[PDB]
Amino acid sequence: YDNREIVMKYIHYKLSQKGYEWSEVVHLTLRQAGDDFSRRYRRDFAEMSSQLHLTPFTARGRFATVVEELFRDGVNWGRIVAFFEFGGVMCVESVNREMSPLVDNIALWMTEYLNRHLHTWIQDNGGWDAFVELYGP
Ligand SMILES: CC1(C)CCC(CN2CCN(c3ccc(C(=O)NS(=O)(=O)c4ccc(NCC5CCOCC5)c([N+](=O)[O-])c4)c(Oc4cc5ccnc-5n(COP(=O)(O)O)c4)c3)CC2)=C(c2ccc(Cl)cc2)C1
Repeated sequence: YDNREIVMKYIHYKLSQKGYEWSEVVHLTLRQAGDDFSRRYRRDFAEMSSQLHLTPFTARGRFATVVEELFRDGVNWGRIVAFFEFGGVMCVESVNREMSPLVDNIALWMTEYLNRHLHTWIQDNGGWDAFVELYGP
């Protein structure tokens, strides 16, 4: 599994499902899990999208701050879905505010975070195959 491909497909999904412009079972499962997360956590989304103040200079710090807090008490599959959903929220708020070049930077930051911070937990917990076994078709 390629974390970059996982990230790229997810962001492309988040943007196109909202009218913006920019192995398959893993992508499909993540789409379903993330759509479920956004239906169940609507109030957390509205608060994040409204409170999140972004500029090309502070975007990485904003991303890093939220993601550290999300994973502070440990990693679980639910928290990883929330990480992709948070990444999607940043991408949508970046396009909304005409800072669209930030989308490519967010994809890079999400890819590095998966490869350097989440990779250990993912493999120790069965890999993406285990996520598909728990929540997929
Ligand atoms: C950190 C901040 C600064 C502050 C707080 C926030 C908000 N905050 C909201 C709560 N949240 C967590 C954390 C952990 C779990 C958990 O251990 N899930 S889990 O591992 O037990 C688990 C069960 C089910 C599923 N899939 C089930 C579906 C069913 C339909 O088919 C597809 C699979 C998963 N999973 O990984 O897929 C996995 C969790 O529970 C879920 C996860 C889900 C993820 C998806 N749905 C799911 N449901 C909803 O399920 P329930 O009905 O059981 O409530 C509940 C929610 C953390 C983040 C911040 C913020 C972040 C992002 C944005 Cl965009 C905006 C703000 C930022």
